Amino acid sequence: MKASRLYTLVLVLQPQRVLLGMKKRGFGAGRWNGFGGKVQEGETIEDGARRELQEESGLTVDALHKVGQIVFEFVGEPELMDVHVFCTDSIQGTPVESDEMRPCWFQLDQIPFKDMWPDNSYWFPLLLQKKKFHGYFKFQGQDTILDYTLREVDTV
Ligand SMILES: Nc1[nH]c(=O)nc2c1ncn2[C@H]1C[C@H](O)[C@@H](COP(=O)(O)OP(=O)(O)OP(=O)(O)O)O1
Ligand code: NA
Ligand code: NA
Repeated sequence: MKASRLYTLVLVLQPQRVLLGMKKRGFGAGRWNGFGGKVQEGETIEDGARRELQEESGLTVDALHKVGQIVFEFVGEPELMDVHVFCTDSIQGTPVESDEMRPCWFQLDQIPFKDMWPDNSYWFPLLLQKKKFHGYFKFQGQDTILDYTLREVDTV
């Protein structure tokens, strides 16, 4: 197969709203996304998710809940992105804007799907229903899905 690199993604989901971060600079600026990044050597995936949430947004949490796993493949990139998806509802601190990311709350009837990664339209709804999932999405560039699979699972 291909090799994969481990990433995290954290959705701060409360009963009526979700916190997302807008990419401010670089390629892909303007898109809203959960918080996360590459897992580092030595840490568990969950601890890496907590670390990235704090580094990116300022927020801390005692614990996260794992809700999904999604593999992303990009045309022209040999390495797969293996993204472990977590959900907070409980959080310490206020979110902080950085030079790279602007955080913003959205009501759950105003989820900004058109300005999110296209895959989020498929798996976000499961997350809102408190379901767990496994997914795979192959992209041409940033906007076009060529193939995907999505399945609800009982155990992630
Ligand atoms: N199709 C997609 N759908 C989605 O919802 N999140 C995606 C995505 N593609 C990438 N991401 C998320 C996964 C992860 O949280 C982040 C990508 O990680 P980054 O490259 O930002 O990692 P790092 O911040 O560790 O990188 P460095 O700045 O080089 O350290 O974007
Ligand atoms: Na990141
Ligand atoms: Na990182």
